[PDB]
Amino acid sequence: SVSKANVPKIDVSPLFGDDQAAKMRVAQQIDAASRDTGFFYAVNHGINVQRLSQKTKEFHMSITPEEKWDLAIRAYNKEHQDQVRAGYYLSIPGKKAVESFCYLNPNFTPDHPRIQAKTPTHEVNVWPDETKHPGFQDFAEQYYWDVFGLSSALLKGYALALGKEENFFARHFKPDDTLASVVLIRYPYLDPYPEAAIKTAADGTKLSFEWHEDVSLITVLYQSNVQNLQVETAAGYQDIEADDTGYLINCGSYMAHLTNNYYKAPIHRVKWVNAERQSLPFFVNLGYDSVIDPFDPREPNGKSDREPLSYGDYLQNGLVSLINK
Ligand SMILES: CC(C)[C@@H](NC(=O)[C@H](CCS)NC(=O)CCC[C@H](N)C(=O)O)C(=O)O
Ligand SMILES: [Fe+3]
Repeated sequence: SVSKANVPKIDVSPLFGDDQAAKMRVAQQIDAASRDTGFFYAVNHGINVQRLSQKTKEFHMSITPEEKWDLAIRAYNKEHQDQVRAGYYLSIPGKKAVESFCYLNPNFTPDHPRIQAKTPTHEVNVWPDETKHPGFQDFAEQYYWDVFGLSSALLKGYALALGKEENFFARHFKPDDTLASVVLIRYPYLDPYPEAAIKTAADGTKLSFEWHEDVSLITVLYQSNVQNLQVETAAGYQDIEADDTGYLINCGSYMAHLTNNYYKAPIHRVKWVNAERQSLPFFVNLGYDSVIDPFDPREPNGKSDREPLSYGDYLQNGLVSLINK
């Protein structure tokens, strides 16, 4: 059977402060994890994840079929042609077990210049009725900002890890324009669990989601304490232990591009588990026009033979391709 992946726990609390040497020692740990399996748990992160999980559970267990149609993305509801990313992603009982709710930057309001321009990947969030879900929109928008703050701190650590000044990524990660998304994913318990909703890997492993690299700079994930993720390493697929106190962090393919695969986007997949659980990723995206020149921390002159790629181009192309795969 399957070995346990090396997923260290890194105390990231110095990244919120002003002790520079202590931040360097965190950066080394991020470097090491990023060069090894590509995953680590951020601990001492400051976020109230238990309240996050409670508020999200109160949403998932009270939303009704009627509300799901009314919030649905265009893949499920042809009336909602402006909803490509943000909204409800329905289950299909008997066929597709997972369901989810995605929201974007709360600053993408009707008056935002990118919303006025109808720029791809920018949308105005949709929310359920306040009287049916009291406090949920306020909680969810505040969560966005709480995990944005953690993510900014982690990006300082990645920058220092790569030999850069600490604002190297974070200067492109701004409240007014970030393309970052939160997804509130419900994986259900079902008896019987329909086989059509279970995928099978080439090695026989039963899956809910097939192998992929993330479409992100980094991914900052809170999950229930139910083991399910696997990472491909040179030793094969290895189990990522659960830890519902920490945030599980990994690089996405934009980081791999920027660093010339020095920090790889690890390939991972989601095992099928018949359990009622949550998976709450924050996909750390930059702004639409953000471009960082690619570099290589293994080469003496730092030069890379990769071409600069705007984050908007990356993200549009990536979200489609992941849907296709
Ligand atoms: C680990 C993976 C299997 C898990 N989260 C992801 O990495 C996957 C990748 C393809 S679904 N999720 C997604 O990328 C979908 C949400 C993106 C969101 N709609 C956005 O546009 O910002 C998932 O969707 O199950
Ligand atoms: Fe993923």
